[PDB]
Amino acid sequence: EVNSFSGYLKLTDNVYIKNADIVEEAKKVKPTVVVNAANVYLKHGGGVAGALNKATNNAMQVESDDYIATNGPLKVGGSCVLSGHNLAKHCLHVVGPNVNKGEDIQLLKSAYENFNQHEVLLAPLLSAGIFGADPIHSLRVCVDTVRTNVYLAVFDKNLYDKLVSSFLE
Ligand SMILES: CC(C)[C@H](Nc1ncnc2[nH]c(-c3cnc(N)nc3)cc12)c1ccc2c(c1)S(=O)(=O)CCC2
Repeated sequence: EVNSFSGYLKLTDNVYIKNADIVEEAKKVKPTVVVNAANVYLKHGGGVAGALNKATNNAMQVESDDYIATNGPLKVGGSCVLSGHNLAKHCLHVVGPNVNKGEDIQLLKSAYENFNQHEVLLAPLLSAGIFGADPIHSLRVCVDTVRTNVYLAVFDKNLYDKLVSSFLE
């Protein structure tokens, strides 16, 4: 079965959300596209990106280093399409702004705009966690920006509950 997402709550006609680890979702669903919460040099050193790379047994990091060698770093708000390895057909590496490192929160709209080149995506909540954006604001930017079908996996039940309550106000 293709893109067999299960147990998501539909927020709008094109945005769904689940309390889940994106890595476990990707292994089960094998979506057409999994989004990585990348940085501009595609160094998957921790957090979501480190977890996705570990699930590929470091194949994602080797492929990422070869992309950077030929093409140079991404821009904040930009993306590139690379292999999905065992997690998906493709991985869309998207760079959201890291507010904790002084990057402009307005670039979060540009970051989500990359999703619109793909019909169906499994994605994390961009710029949340240690990137420092307000996660309720990130969900609002996602809902207002993404027009294709996005399945958000948020690996924290406390945050999931706050996000759903924030949406349903
Ligand atoms: C807001 C968080 C709950 C959310 N976390 C997550 N959301 C979804 N699937 C996840 N798997 C893991 C995980 C981590 N480590 C191991 N070993 N396995 C899986 C984390 C996780 C999240 C959302 C976006 C960002 C981050 C974190 S970050 O990594 O701090 C910086 C980049 C942007």
